[PDB]
Amino acid sequence: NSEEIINFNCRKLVASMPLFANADPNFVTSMLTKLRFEVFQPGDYIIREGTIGKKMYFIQHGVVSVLTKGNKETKLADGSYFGEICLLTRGRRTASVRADTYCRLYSLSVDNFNEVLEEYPMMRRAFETVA
Repeated sequence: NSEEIINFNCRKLVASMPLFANADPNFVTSMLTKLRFEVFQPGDYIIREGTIGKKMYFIQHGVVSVLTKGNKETKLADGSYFGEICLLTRGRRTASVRADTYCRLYSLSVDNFNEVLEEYPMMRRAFETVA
């Protein structure tokens, strides 16, 4: 996995997720400082089906294609994100995603959230509910 530095004004990108929007600015900031910048090229896979899911990607730019087991394929572009199912399923994800064009993503992980969202008991109580 890549761990490059991130661009400015990524707060809104992270807060694009309803959960992270409900999360306090203090936690979002922490996510940003732990935010991993990953670059991907056409044909590259980001998440594969049957692998342990525990991360989410926000799309800075480019086009990706998400395919879910037994479900209609959906494509995403600049300003979108994926990994909702990845986080939802704590075990092996039943979906995959690959890049259709040159793209760049912002990566957050549950391991990071164990430092962010489990930073305060007040958010630990909620995190226990979060899948």
